[PDB]
Amino acid sequence: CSLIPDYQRPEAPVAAAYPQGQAYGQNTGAAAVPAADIGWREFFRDPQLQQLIGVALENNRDLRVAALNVEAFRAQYRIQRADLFPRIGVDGSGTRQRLPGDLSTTGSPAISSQYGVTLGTTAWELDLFGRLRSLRDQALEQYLATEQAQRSAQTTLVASVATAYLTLKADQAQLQLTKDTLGTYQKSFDLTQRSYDVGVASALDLRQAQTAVEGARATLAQYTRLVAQDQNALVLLLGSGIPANLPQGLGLDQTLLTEVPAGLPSDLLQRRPDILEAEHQLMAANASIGAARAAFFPSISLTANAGTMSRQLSGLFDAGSGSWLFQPSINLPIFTAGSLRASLDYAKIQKDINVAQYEKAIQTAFQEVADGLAARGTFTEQLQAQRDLVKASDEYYQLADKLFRTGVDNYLTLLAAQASLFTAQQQLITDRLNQLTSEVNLYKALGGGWNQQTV
Amino acid sequence: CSLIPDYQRPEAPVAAAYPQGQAYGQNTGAAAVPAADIGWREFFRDPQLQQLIGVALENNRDLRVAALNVEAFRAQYRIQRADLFPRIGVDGSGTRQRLPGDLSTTGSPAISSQYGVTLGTTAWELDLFGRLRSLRDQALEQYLATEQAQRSAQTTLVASVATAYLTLKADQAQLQLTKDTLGTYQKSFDLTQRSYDVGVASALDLRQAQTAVEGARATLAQYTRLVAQDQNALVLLLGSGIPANLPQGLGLDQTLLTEVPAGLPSDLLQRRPDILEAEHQLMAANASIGAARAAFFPSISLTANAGTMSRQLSGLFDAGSGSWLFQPSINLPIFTAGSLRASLDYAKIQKDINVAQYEKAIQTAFQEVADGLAARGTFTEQLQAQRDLVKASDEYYQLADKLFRTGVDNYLTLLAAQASLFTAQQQLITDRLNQLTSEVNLYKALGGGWNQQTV
Amino acid sequence: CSLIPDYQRPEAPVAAAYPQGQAYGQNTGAAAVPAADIGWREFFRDPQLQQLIGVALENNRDLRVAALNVEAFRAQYRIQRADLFPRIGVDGSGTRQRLPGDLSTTGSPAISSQYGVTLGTTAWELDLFGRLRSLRDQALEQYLATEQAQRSAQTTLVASVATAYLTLKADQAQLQLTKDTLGTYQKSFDLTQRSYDVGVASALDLRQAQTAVEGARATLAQYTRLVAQDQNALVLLLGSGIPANLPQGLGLDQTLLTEVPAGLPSDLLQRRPDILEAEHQLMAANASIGAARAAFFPSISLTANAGTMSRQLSGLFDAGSGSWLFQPSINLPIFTAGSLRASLDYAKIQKDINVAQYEKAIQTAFQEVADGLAARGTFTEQLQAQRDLVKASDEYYQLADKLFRTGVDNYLTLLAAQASLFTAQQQLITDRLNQLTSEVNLYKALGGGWNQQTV
Ligand SMILES: CCCCCCCCO[C@@H]1O[C@H](CO)[C@@H](O)[C@H](O)[C@H]1O
Ligand SMILES: CCCCCCCCO[C@@H]1O[C@H](CO)[C@@H](O)[C@H](O)[C@H]1O
Ligand SMILES: CCCCCCCCO[C@@H]1O[C@H](CO)[C@@H](O)[C@H](O)[C@H]1O
Ligand SMILES: CCCCCCCCO[C@@H]1O[C@H](CO)[C@@H](O)[C@H](O)[C@H]1O
Ligand SMILES: CCCCCCCCO[C@@H]1O[C@H](CO)[C@@H](O)[C@H](O)[C@H]1O
Ligand SMILES: CCCCCCCCO[C@@H]1O[C@H](CO)[C@@H](O)[C@H](O)[C@H]1O
Ligand SMILES: CCCCCCCCO[C@@H]1O[C@H](CO)[C@@H](O)[C@H](O)[C@H]1O
Ligand SMILES: CCCCCCCCO[C@@H]1O[C@H](CO)[C@@H](O)[C@H](O)[C@H]1O
Ligand SMILES: CCCCCCCCO[C@@H]1O[C@H](CO)[C@@H](O)[C@H](O)[C@H]1O
Ligand SMILES: CCCCCCCCO[C@@H]1O[C@H](CO)[C@@H](O)[C@H](O)[C@H]1O
Ligand SMILES: CCCCCCCCO[C@@H]1O[C@H](CO)[C@@H](O)[C@H](O)[C@H]1O
Ligand SMILES: CCCCCCCCO[C@@H]1O[C@H](CO)[C@@H](O)[C@H](O)[C@H]1O
Ligand SMILES: CCCCCCCCO[C@@H]1O[C@H](CO)[C@@H](O)[C@H](O)[C@H]1O
Ligand SMILES: CCCCCCCCO[C@@H]1O[C@H](CO)[C@@H](O)[C@H](O)[C@H]1O
Ligand SMILES: CCCCCCCCO[C@@H]1O[C@H](CO)[C@@H](O)[C@H](O)[C@H]1O
Ligand SMILES: CCCCCCCCO[C@@H]1O[C@H](CO)[C@@H](O)[C@H](O)[C@H]1O
Ligand SMILES: CCCCCCCCO[C@@H]1O[C@H](CO)[C@@H](O)[C@H](O)[C@H]1O
Ligand SMILES: CCCCCCCCO[C@@H]1O[C@H](CO)[C@@H](O)[C@H](O)[C@H]1O
Ligand SMILES: CCCCCCCCO[C@@H]1O[C@H](CO)[C@@H](O)[C@H](O)[C@H]1O
Ligand SMILES: CCCCCCCCO[C@@H]1O[C@H](CO)[C@@H](O)[C@H](O)[C@H]1O
Ligand SMILES: CCCCCCCCO[C@@H]1O[C@H](CO)[C@@H](O)[C@H](O)[C@H]1O
Ligand SMILES: CCCCCCCCO[C@@H]1O[C@H](CO)[C@@H](O)[C@H](O)[C@H]1O
Ligand SMILES: CCCCCCCCO[C@@H]1O[C@H](CO)[C@@H](O)[C@H](O)[C@H]1O
Ligand SMILES: CCCCCCCCO[C@@H]1O[C@H](CO)[C@@H](O)[C@H](O)[C@H]1O
Ligand SMILES: *C(=O)CCCCCCCCCCCCCCC
Ligand SMILES: *C(=O)CCCCCCCCCCCCCCC
Ligand SMILES: *C(=O)CCCCCCCCCCCCCCC
Repeated sequence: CSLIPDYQRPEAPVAAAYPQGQAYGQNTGAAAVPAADIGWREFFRDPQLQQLIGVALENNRDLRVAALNVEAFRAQYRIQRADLFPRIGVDGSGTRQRLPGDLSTTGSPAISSQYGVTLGTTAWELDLFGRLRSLRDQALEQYLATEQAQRSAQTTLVASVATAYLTLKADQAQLQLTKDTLGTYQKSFDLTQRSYDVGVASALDLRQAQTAVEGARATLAQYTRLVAQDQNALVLLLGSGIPANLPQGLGLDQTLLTEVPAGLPSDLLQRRPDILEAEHQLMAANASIGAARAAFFPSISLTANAGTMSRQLSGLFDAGSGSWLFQPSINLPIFTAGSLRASLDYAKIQKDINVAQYEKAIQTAFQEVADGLAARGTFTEQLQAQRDLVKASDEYYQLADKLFRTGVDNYLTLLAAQASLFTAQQQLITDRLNQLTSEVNLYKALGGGWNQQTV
Repeated sequence: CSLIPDYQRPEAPVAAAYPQGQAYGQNTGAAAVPAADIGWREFFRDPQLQQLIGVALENNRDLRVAALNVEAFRAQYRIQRADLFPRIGVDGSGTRQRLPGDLSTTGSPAISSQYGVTLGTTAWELDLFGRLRSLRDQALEQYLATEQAQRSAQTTLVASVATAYLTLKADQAQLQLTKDTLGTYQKSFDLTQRSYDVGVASALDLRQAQTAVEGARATLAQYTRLVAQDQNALVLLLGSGIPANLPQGLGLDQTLLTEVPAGLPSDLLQRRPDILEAEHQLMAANASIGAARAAFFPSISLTANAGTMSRQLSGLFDAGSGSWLFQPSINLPIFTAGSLRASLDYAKIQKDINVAQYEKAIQTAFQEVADGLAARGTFTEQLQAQRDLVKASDEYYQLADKLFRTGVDNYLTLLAAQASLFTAQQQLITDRLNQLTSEVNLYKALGGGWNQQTV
Repeated sequence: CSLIPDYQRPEAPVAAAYPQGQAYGQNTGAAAVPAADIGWREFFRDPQLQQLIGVALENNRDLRVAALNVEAFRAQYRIQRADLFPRIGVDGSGTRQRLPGDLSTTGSPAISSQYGVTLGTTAWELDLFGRLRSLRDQALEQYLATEQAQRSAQTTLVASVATAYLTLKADQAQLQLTKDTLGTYQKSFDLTQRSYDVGVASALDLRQAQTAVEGARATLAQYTRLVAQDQNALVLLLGSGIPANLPQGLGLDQTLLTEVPAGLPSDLLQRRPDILEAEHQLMAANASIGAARAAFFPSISLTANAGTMSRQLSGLFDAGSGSWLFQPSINLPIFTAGSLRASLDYAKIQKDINVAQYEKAIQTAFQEVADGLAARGTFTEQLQAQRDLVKASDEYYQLADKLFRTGVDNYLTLLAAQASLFTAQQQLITDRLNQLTSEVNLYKALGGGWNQQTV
């Protein structure tokens, strides 16, 4: 029989609904198709990104280690499941000993000999009180936990590839913007040099143009480096080189992601892989309490073989030399100086530790999803404000330029307007990147992209 | 007897006093009430923060795992302490075997049978040279180490909750400042629109006001997000929701912390929990050398039972069927092909590793405390300078505004002054946050807040 | 015999050459003296840095733990290598038991006794199918892996000490620059106060000078703190205090590093320590497959002693009381309910996991080296651009100042020029630091500085 305690899922120590406030929209509530069911093929619209995610799914080495781990823990479960059954082997044994007279059978010193070849089992533990089965069930729960760990690793890898691709694309946009602004500054500096060679443009205007040109050159080199390093990061995350015939990707100003629902927090318990990993770890910890308990009950062992035995090696397998052995044992502990009780306390404390860690997994998932929702409820406003700021700075630069052709202004206000426009556009690229990254992380936290197509 | 080497605490490989220089004040020297004795109820003046720290102390799941760990290592010590005593059980044994004629007692093939029920101990190791006791003492030292680990986890959690609360408060202040500055910019933009509709204000002034308004709007959205995310972070660190009836908190411009003393570096050895954890780990490593050594001396074992035995099952417990067994053993190793010596080398290298790790713990604590002191000796000057900068920028903005009502200046100098004032105030909030965080981390490094009230 | 599979190094899952693009120079190809052979005494020209690296090599505690680890894994290999040979000990045994009549030799209840002192081995496993040798070879491969781990730790420590020294030096330069700019601002503010007391300088100019002075004061305090904290970081990385009589160091504007070659990616396989660590881990995983396999073949055991035995304690060691025992065993498993097969699957999956982790080590090294090359191919351009920007801002400030002595400009353009110059110089210091750090990390990734002199 089995001494495992009944397993009861701990209550989620999180609020019943995601936090509401100035940064949060209205709670959508229960979703018909939850985020974890929305495949990454549908969440990510960019087909090049989809083919890259597929390349990573099939070539990233960390995900490969995760899948191998599932296989190893399945082996371990299988090793524990086998230990229930008697191990049956062939045993060849010989014994040849000299013995002094007071211990020999003859009364004088003697050389005795004995030989046997038997088929049987030694010290087989008859799982009467479920110790071995408890250990099997803990192995099984740790294996299910490893499976959930693989699914979590995949969601992590998907989000990592998306973020690497988006970061490379954003830095490529920054590089292009810097190229355009450097070309503008270089044209302006050459015109100002020609106007200074004729005594019209002052040295002040020329030096300010030169500062603008050098600053743009330095930022150009910086973003050139960042673009190459983002390529390297993406190649590492893919586990393979970038394919040559990739489909056409979408630019940052397109709709790149599907707006995934928030759902209820409780959905996480059933749909977020690392929470299910935590829960299977807890169910294993619980399973091991059965073993700790079974130790106090009687242990039943059996040693049994059948085969041939003889005093002479020449008499083996020979008619009239058959032998067999049946040897049962029971052991009931009485006194261990508190050992068995301390072992059971250990088992119980382990269950408690796993309870705390499952609860902490739930709280961490809640915090990550609430942070994603606070980012969803504010990046739209911040991006509208940043688009309006880019527009207003462009209007101001165009007005200063239309005033410049009629003189009036000096060659400082125009450079200031251009610098502010460049900074505003860099910040707009960065903000778009941050909004896309927050949305990807929210998809991951809700249940991620374990599915390729939507279930 | 016991072969554990004498334990001698390694010398602290740090300077005798904290580093002195331009960033450090004068060394206060030995403190009457050291930082580790100052309770977190006294260190933190904000009563809302105190109630939040209490909520975290009773609901954070990592601290719960730490406390459970102390209990598990205590179980393990108890399991090792029991192994000294003989395990006494009841043993039921049966043996029924067929044997060929040349091996049977009758000279022809025979079925013999034997049964016994005894009370006794099997293979009990008489701890003569202290092997088992060495292992017990290593278990005990690892348990004391786990206790110190819990205390370190609590200090870490206290500092983390303080820093989360201060970060939420600072970002709320940034949000309020941004609201005020956005309202000012919006009033100014509406007045400039009305002045432009009558041909008085130029399009340049209007576009610059619009850029200011959009920038403030974007920063407003950003800080709105940060405030919500800081709330989420704090809720995760509490392990529970924020309580509704919290006392009134103190604002950032108040005195939030007590200035804790620096003390001597040596104080750390006796008062910083992770150093004591390291030292108990080392004392355990040392304890295990006793076991490694005891292996070379004789091992003494005893098997002893008393009970009933009989050739027939029907003859058990029956008068004249009593039996008893006394079976001692000594084993002295002679040749192991260097095994035992390599085992002892392993034990000794482990002691050495723990020595290095205790020393590294001391050096790390010294570096953290010296960094806290370098922050204490400079944040005051930086905060004075930043207050003076905010004041000077406010004077400049007020003078530009008092000049604006009489025309003279354009609608660009005023916006520049307002932008500089806003940036200076943001930096002042950030600097106050950094000073408070550095002070909290210094309290943690010195010995933290294991005590609630001052001892 | 041995059932270990043949070991075949996995193909490098990286491109045949480092990535080429706008941020990368032309591939130098195979180097005559590869980076891993260039000693850190030659790579780092600053002799003070060399003496500091030596101090860290001999006093850093993490590197000490790494070296101790090599010694511990060597002990473990030695413990496994010994297990091949029979453990020979002296065995003292006694047995005194009462037995009921139906089981005694006399037919009535009897007390029998037996004593022996023998020299021999018990249950010695004759490594016929290489199980023990397989475990030895896995121990040996894990030891070689630990050796490579030490070398990687040293390269890491060297790069960490270089980066700590360069960061301290850069922040000291920032502190000196801030001191100079604060002195300039203070002189200018005092002159403006004297010019305002006579009604010449406006309050606007005075307030703007005061803002500049306070900003410089705050930045001064910040960099003062950073310098002290960098000192603390360096002291922690050294494991010892800074020596007093250090040689003269080189300034940031000097040539501090030797430009190390890139070489081929394949060079990493043979020259980067953590890849060789990964490979030895894989060779160990492979080695353990031999043990998993050997389990299925017959196990051969021997128990053999020679000594004295007697029915009376007084008859030991006595002429005619010699005895000896020769007891061989063979065990061939037949049925284990899939256990042995699951054990072999486990071994094989472990080999596969180590394959994936070695491949991932190769890909990570490639990405780190490609990032170092993308930094090498762009920091030169960015630093030229930043020097030109500092020069142009200095020209602009000098022209504005030469115009100021003849009045014309107000006391705002000069402060703006000074602020831009200060920011440009800070960014130039930061860029030089980043270029030096990237070059150090590239040296580490290529093979680091395991050698002191060049091999
Ligand atoms: C003589 C051998 C009998 C050994 C007892 C076997 C105990 C069987 O145990 C059963 O095995 C199944 C899979 O193995 C599982 O489905 C059951 O849950 C499990 O209880
Ligand atoms: C025919 C042998 C019966 C074995 C005793 C009970 C073992 C229970 O074990 C079950 O035995 C089944 C076959 O009997 C197998 O198909 C199952 O895999 C196994 O779980
Ligand atoms: C007649 C009494 C028979 C005793 C046989 C079983 C004794 C079990 O002992 C009990 O086992 C429990 C585990 O489930 C533990 O919780 C208890 O602490 C332990 O006392
Ligand atoms: C591993 C199984 C070992 C037990 C196999 C023995 C099967 C039954 O044992 C039989 O019992 C009879 C009388 O009791 C004898 O006459 C037979 O010789 C004997 O084989
Ligand atoms: C020449 C090398 C071969 C060595 C033979 C080893 C086998 C030893 O032979 C032994 O000798 C005994 C006599 O004392 C015989 O009675 C035994 O039957 C036999 O086991
Ligand atoms: C290494 C394992 C091989 C198995 C041994 C073959 C089985 C031996 O076979 C036996 O040999 C005896 C002669 O000694 C004969 O008396 C038996 O009839 C015969 O069955
Ligand atoms: C046959 C089993 C014997 C059980 C022996 C003692 C069981 C618990 O031990 C108790 O703990 C006390 C601690 O002071 C000891 O003094 C006593 O042995 C006993 O009262
Ligand atoms: C066979 C009896 C030998 C002497 C009995 C020693 C019993 C030791 O006493 C043990 O002390 C522990 C606390 O220290 C308790 O937890 C154990 O229950 C108790 O049995
Ligand atoms: C017959 C059982 C005797 C076993 C030897 C017991 C060894 C006792 O050992 C003692 O036990 C105490 C707590 O357990 C400790 O206070 C002592 O430091 C320890 O030496
Ligand atoms: C009464 C049994 C004596 C046991 C032999 C020495 C065991 C020493 O052990 C001690 O025994 C004490 C009771 O004697 C217990 O109170 C202690 O917990 C225990 O440490
Ligand atoms: C007459 C000689 C008696 C030998 C019995 C003990 C032999 C101990 O042997 C010694 O034990 C020490 C551990 O303390 C080790 O340091 C030594 O290397 C080992 O040789
Ligand atoms: C676990 C303890 C087992 C030993 C208990 C036996 C107690 C003493 O043993 C006694 O010795 C006497 C002569 O030597 C005999 O007359 C007694 O029958 C016998 O019980
Ligand atoms: C009908 C199902 C019950 C099976 C009974 C199993 C007990 C076997 O009974 C055995 O048989 C022997 C004869 O060879 C007896 O002499 C033994 O006393 C007995 O152990
Ligand atoms: C399962 C454990 C139960 C313990 C068995 C009860 C003890 C048996 O009791 C014994 O039974 C004998 C008859 O066979 C009698 O001769 C003995 O007098 C009686 O004490
Ligand atoms: C009874 C114990 C026997 C001890 C056997 C050898 C002890 C150490 O072994 C030594 O190492 C040498 C290595 O070349 C071997 O040649 C020799 O066996 C021996 O000199
Ligand atoms: C019983 C003797 C069997 C042959 C003796 C083999 C002894 C192996 O020699 C061993 O080699 C090691 C170095 O390799 C040494 O560290 C060991 O001390 C030495 O004993
Ligand atoms: C009687 C003792 C014999 C035990 C078998 C020893 C197996 C020897 O094994 C050999 O030992 C050497 C170092 O130990 C290695 O160089 C060899 O690779 C290894 O195969
Ligand atoms: C002289 C004892 C021979 C031991 C049997 C083969 C053991 C092989 O082992 C080798 O033995 C050599 C000495 O013989 C040692 O020098 C080597 O260290 C050892 O690897
Ligand atoms: C006459 C048949 C002799 C069987 C003795 C060895 C049986 C080995 O068995 C085989 O060992 C291999 C390991 O190398 C495994 O891959 C196989 O799965 C296993 O079946
Ligand atoms: C650990 C080694 C134990 C075996 C040592 C015994 C050496 C050889 O054994 C010899 O065999 C002869 C006949 O076979 C007898 O006359 C001798 O008395 C006996 O010593
Ligand atoms: C006075 C304290 C010393 C106790 C002596 C313990 C040794 C017990 O002495 C035993 O008694 C037997 C008689 O039954 C003798 O025949 C045995 O030779 C002897 O082992
Ligand atoms: C504790 C180990 C000490 C070893 C015991 C010394 C060896 C004993 O020596 C033996 O003593 C016998 C008397 O009993 C004599 O007959 C033997 O001649 C003598 O060799
Ligand atoms: C002497 C070794 C006995 C081998 C026993 C069975 C070996 C594999 O077991 C098989 O698996 C099936 C699962 O349904 C079981 O029904 C059967 O026992 C068997 O066909
Ligand atoms: C001695 C035979 C007792 C009954 C045989 C039970 C065999 C259990 O069957 C086992 O089931 C596993 C799948 O579940 C397979 O992987 C094993 O190969 C198979 O042997
Ligand atoms: C689940 O609750 C378990 C039920 C109780 C079973 C008790 C144990 C009986 C089996 C013992 C048979 C072993 C024979 C040994 C002969 C000396
Ligand atoms: C501490 O220094 C230990 C002191 C030395 C004690 C030596 C061992 C004596 C005990 C042996 C008794 C076992 C009897 C076995 C009978 C064959
Ligand atoms: C490598 O391929 C192994 C070769 C095959 C050797 C087979 C095993 C023979 C040794 C057995 C000797 C033990 C004697 C036991 C007596 C009953």
